[PDB]
Amino acid sequence: HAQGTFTSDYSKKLDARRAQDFVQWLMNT
Ligand SMILES: *C(=O)CC[C@H](NC(=O)CC[C@H](NC(=O)CCCCCCCCCCCCCCC)C(=O)O)C(=O)O
Repeated sequence: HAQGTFTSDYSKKLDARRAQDFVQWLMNT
């Protein structure tokens, strides 16, 4: 895999889009 959770920027586009709370994405769900 390549979650790209990181390079999701140089690959998809922007990363800080979720600001950073993304960490909660797979935690508070
Ligand atoms: C902008 O939104 C880009 C287009 C679109 N974006 C999204 O889907 C939003 C996030 C984006 N895509 C992902 O969700 C893909 C991430 C991989 C799936 C998650 C697996 C679990 C992650 C576990 C993290 C463990 C930490 C390891 C250390 C790095 C993105 O990835 O940013 C898009 O096309 O996806």
